[PDB]
Amino acid sequence: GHFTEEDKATITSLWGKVNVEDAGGETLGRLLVVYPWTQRFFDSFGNLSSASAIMGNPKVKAHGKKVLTSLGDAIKHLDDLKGTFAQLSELHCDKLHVDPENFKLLGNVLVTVLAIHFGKEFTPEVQASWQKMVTAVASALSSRYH
Amino acid sequence: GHFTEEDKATITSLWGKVNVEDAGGETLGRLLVVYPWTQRFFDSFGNLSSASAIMGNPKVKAHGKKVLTSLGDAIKHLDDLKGTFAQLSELHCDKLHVDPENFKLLGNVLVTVLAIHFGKEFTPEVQASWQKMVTAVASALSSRYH
Amino acid sequence: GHFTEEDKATITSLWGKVNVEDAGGETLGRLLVVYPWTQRFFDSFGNLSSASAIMGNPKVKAHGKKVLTSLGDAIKHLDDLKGTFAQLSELHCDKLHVDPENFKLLGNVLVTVLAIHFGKEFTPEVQASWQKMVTAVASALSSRYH
Amino acid sequence: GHFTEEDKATITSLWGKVNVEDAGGETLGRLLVVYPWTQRFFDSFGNLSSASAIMGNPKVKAHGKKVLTSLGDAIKHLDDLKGTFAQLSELHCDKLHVDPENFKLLGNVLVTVLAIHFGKEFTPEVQASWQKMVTAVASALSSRYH
Ligand code: HEM
Ligand code: HEM
Ligand code: HEM
Ligand code: HEM
Repeated sequence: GHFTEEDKATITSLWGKVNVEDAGGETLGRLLVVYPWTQRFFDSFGNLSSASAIMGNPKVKAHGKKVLTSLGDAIKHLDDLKGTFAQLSELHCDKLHVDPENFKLLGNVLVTVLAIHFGKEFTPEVQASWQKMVTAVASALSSRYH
Repeated sequence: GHFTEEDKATITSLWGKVNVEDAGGETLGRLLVVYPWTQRFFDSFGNLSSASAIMGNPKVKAHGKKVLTSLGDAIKHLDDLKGTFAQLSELHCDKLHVDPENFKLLGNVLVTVLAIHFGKEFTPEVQASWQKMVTAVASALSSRYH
Repeated sequence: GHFTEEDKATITSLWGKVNVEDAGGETLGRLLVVYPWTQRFFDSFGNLSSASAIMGNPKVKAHGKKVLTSLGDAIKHLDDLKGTFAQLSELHCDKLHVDPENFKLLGNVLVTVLAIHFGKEFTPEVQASWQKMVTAVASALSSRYH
Repeated sequence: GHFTEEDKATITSLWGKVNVEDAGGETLGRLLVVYPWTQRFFDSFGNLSSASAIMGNPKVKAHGKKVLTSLGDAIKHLDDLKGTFAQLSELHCDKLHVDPENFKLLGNVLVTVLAIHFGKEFTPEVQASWQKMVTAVASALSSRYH
């Protein structure tokens, strides 16, 4: 994989306008709603029986913040996401046995959330940069399976 | 598959507020930009070597209009997408040999387009209804292969 | 989708020569070995931390037998897999929350198992018929999600 | 990604028993038969209108030999497939616009061909090594898209 300098600039610049305290819960909650089978990885998170329960669940919001904060840190290591995600790959793959295909689904949900928060600013070219970003994150997190 | 009455209400309701003519060109254009290999099916449209050339291209816009018009008409037949798309499944599969994965990618870009236009109105539930929709469209379009 | 008379003849004909009891344990066992994350749905079967422990495990063998038996019975209803698998789609989707991608992975392993057992008899055409079959099984099993 | 030494030994040892002059055409022909839309990338190859035409087509056989000879060379660089496939990624991605998902399908077809040629020798553990191998090859060939 390879990020162009324009990919870097776009990822870094859009991410600087993202409010992680909102986006985190919105992204994980949306994943749990839209692709419900992913809820089986979060039985300890309490009520996930309805969309309103999921989007208002305080554990979902707290954990989505963690997710996006790790992504925010990863954006400072665009040219070595594999090394940067190595310990999270061991966690998700050797420990939790998360299906690699779900890392792609979360990427799709993040892209949706960015489209919602930025509207027209999320141009085709910007979406392409971020589609490359979430695909590279999925590849880096599933590395222990590969 | 099966659409719920709530899925139908959401799909019909949001689609009535879509500008098919612009949304179609935006959806096809984004597909070509975000998943570049799809450009190989549209060599006759012209130079598609950049986002600006793709999004400014009149044939992309005119064809996107056809695509979303057809999708719109399918929304009158949500319990029978397979039958309603039978002729277009023969065209895409037996004559154009479009990879079935590409029907899913176009569906994913439409969902991004709807998220951009509708913003916070595209709640997790609404996205779930549309994810189901674009999944069912891709199944109906690839029926000839299955 | 649609099975051809040649698809039906091939599927029924080869399946009559399958040893469901051994093939089922081999198919489930391989799924668990080749796509390790699937082990998380079968924690109650015991230690699945190696291929030898998985392939020697009596519960894997006994459950694989159920899976292929059910598949075998579905082969009596090739024009109506959705209806024939309705109850198992509710079980897998609404209760067990099995990711839809996993139904496709089990289908891919069954095709490998059939290739191992039948060798040159599993010609490209025969594989095509079975690929269609295991694709249609996965669609019917994930119907509750779509 | 990471190959274990056991993965290396298995990949190298099985590959040494493979007859590329047969396997090459059998693998590409099978891909063209089982996933027919891939035939659109080979219009110059002549008759691909039937399974017998495809499996007997001399261009398909000649090109499948090239494919597996490149893979055979790649097996001598297991720990750097990305660098080893860089020029083929530029060819397949920037030039030919092959869908990354097809590189996974060819991997699935190769695994089928190995299962056919080796039968029981293709144990679950050996399949797992080779599933990792064809997945890493798909990732290395699609690198220019990523
Ligand atoms: C692909 C983007 C993802 C990233 C950046 C990410 C990041 C993280 C991080 C930072 C943690 C916390 C580690 C710690 O605090 O030490 C974590 C925990 C976890 N992740 Fe992810 N994750 C991702 C996707 C997923 C997906 C797709 C799933 C499954 C649906 C998943 C399931 C979990 C689970 C079950 C935990 C542990 C939760 C608990 O504490 O019970 N993650 N993830
Ligand atoms: C939402 C799913 C899609 C729908 C509803 C759709 C619909 C249509 C329609 C109505 C036509 C026009 C046929 C006529 O003019 O008579 C068409 C043509 C075509 N479609 Fe699609 N399509 C879809 C997805 C795709 C995908 C994913 C691809 C490939 C990436 C594709 C490639 C093509 C090509 C190559 C043509 C012929 C264009 C030409 O000749 O200029 N379509 N499609
Ligand atoms: C060829 C597709 C499949 C078929 C025909 C199938 C069939 C079945 C059947 C007949 C049962 C038994 C229900 C009963 O005992 O009443 C079952 C249980 C189950 N299936 Fe599947 N299954 C398939 C794919 C999967 C996949 C892909 C997974 C997850 C990777 C899965 C996970 C499970 C689990 C967790 C159970 C419950 C086992 C327990 O309680 O011990 N199945 N399946
Ligand atoms: C993933 C495993 C693959 C490998 C190892 C591979 C390898 C190669 C190699 C070595 C060449 C010849 C380059 C030369 O001689 O200089 C080539 C050509 C090509 N490949 Fe692949 N390939 C792979 C998959 C694919 C797939 C999935 C497709 C599309 C269905 C594809 C389509 C082609 C085409 C169209 C050509 C040019 C053929 C001609 O000369 O017209 N390849 N590939």
